[PDB]
Amino acid sequence: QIFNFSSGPAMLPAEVLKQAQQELRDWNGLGTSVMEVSHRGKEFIQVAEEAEKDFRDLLNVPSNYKVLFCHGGGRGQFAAVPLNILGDKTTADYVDAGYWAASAIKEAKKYCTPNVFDAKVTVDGLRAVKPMREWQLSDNAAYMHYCPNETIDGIAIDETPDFGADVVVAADFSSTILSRPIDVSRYGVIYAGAQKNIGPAGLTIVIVREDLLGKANIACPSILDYSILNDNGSMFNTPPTFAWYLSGLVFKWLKANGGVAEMDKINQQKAELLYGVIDNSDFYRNDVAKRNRSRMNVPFQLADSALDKLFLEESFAAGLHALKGHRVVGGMRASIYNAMPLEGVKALTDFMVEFERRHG
Amino acid sequence: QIFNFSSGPAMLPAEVLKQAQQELRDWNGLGTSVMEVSHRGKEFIQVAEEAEKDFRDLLNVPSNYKVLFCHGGGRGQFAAVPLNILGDKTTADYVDAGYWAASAIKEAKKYCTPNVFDAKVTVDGLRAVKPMREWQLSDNAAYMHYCPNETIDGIAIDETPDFGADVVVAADFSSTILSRPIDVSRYGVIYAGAQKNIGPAGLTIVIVREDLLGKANIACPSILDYSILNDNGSMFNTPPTFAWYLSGLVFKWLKANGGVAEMDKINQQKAELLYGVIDNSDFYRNDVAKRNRSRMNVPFQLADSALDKLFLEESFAAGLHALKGHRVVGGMRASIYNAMPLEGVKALTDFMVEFERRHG
Ligand SMILES: Cc1ncc(COP(=O)(O)O)c(CN[C@@](C)(CCC(=O)O)C(=O)O)c1O
Repeated sequence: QIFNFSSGPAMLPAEVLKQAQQELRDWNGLGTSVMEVSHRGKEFIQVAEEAEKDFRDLLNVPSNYKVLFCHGGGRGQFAAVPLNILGDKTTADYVDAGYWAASAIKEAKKYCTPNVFDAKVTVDGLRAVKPMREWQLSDNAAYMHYCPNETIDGIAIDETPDFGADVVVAADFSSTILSRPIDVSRYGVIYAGAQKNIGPAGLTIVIVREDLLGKANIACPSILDYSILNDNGSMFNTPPTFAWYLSGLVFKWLKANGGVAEMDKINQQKAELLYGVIDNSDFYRNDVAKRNRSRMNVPFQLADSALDKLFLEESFAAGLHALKGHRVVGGMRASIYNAMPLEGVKALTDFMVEFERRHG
Repeated sequence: QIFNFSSGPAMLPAEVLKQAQQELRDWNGLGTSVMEVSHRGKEFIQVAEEAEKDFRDLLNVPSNYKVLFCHGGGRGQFAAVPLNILGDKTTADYVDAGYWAASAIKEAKKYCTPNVFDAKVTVDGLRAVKPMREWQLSDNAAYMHYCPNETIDGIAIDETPDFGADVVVAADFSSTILSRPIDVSRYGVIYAGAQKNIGPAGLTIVIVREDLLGKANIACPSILDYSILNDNGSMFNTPPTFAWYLSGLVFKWLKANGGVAEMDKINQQKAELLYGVIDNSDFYRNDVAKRNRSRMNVPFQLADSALDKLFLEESFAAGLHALKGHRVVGGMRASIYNAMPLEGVKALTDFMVEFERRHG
């Protein structure tokens, strides 16, 4: 078997893919593909609603939150948030503690003067993040934005926000959503591209608190306008029908396997197994504090970088794909999302030990 | 067999879909799906480049035009064009002659004060469009916008633009591109959502003349910024990888079948067959002038609208799906894109005659 450690687009559940394949040309006895069906037809509309319903059950999303499905991916959202919830304030709080947290800030500059807070710190030579109670927010700010899971850095902030009514929290859960249960009520906006932990590329999920709607800037393209999307049930224009369909299958696969509570347990074992191998070895090394170690994305450097190529050739031949670290960082990176079975994180750890043994 | 006359998402070539199905879980002997592979990997990048190359060969797109692949669909473009090529001007020419031509104007209002030209005219009781030589353009206008093929109205403007080298033409080819050969050099911008005549929903193709780049409004979200997309090879952020892949298969299917010249030849005999049945019958009727009849979308009303329901039940049982007209116009509508074979069109005309001979 092959185990894909790509970070996005990512590996999808084998069952989900085995089904999509089978009914690719004859979905629902219709004799056509879901891709060929009109988005307005009752057949698809049922898929779309069921999709949202399952999603709400999974995260316990309360009635006062709208769940939208749009184009653009995560970066489209770096623009959408400012365009939608900035209202008429001229600033917003942005917490930088990683590559993605920073990218969001760069886009935000187009629409306002963002107050940046550098939450990055180094403790015991290990990369960590300042606790929320130490974050500097401003008074005038329309909202505060931050990223709970840096895909490149392997940094995670699991702390639950506790700023109080006055503050609106916007977060980028692209690479962590559905990995652990979260209290949605603490947030104002939660967005996430599907290509990492949900489904395929092309679709993006957004969770907005209803009272935040109706403030959109006139300049906001209608396809990004939260109010427009909500009023049309995420069907203002033709949506990524196939992507929405697969997401639906994934959501079902999740409920079928115990929901996010069970996923959280499994994700915990997978992370511990891997991080256990890295810490106990001299050959491999991760430089992130225990308190901030992501369970989704795990970057690691080799003691001898001259072996990087050989590690990649041998890991690939062993059926372990996409282990190369991000471009701007080098090293290695194993992304172990919900779809990645513990059995797979084991195959990787088995290989890593065997490599260290005969090359280390 | 089943013949899907949906107007978007539309029917895809049977070969293209068979293939996509076969290698759904093991694409390129990789043992993974194209959906699970990263867009930064060499495997996909080769698909993406090959995709663009085939597309350029098909339409003979000269070196001074960039070909972009983005999110948002056609309605994302109603915003993108104004945001990108409006430059430092405050007004643009917009030619209304249909639902889509009008929708574009509606979005444009967000970014400027558009000069609208009503090209709609009724000749002999038949709906027609004023010839381009009679179109009123303004002096200060940053560009002129129009839609050569109204999907809902069944109106088509095949006339080749010939205004001043000073005039910049932007067009919405969503439902007609690749149906007949066109002289790209006449246009400044050509955009089109893939769900109609190319591939699946989620992807959008744009053809921009290079000298038009670098004018983008600061407010334009980066994912829509033509310059940003060009600089990153349409890979600024994760793109709709599966959609891009299918489009590639379609482009190959086209070259394999004779290119746009052969398609034009077949599309002509599909249109003539159908319009021949409608004109020669008293039961069915299309009210569009021969000079403006779309060969892609063919709307038709029944003489007795009380039979609409029965026409739909019987046509569906006969394996002819999605024949219902649009909500706004009512009636019926057969969309016969490139993927729709002549055998499929004949099957429809055979049915229409039979139905008449039994209820008319
Ligand atoms: C000619 C044309 N331009 C733009 C669009 C909008 O496409 P997206 O919704 O942004 O992908 C379309 C769409 N035509 C549809 C599919 C509209 C259906 C609907 O009610 O939304 C059609 O069936 O005509 C164009 O045709």
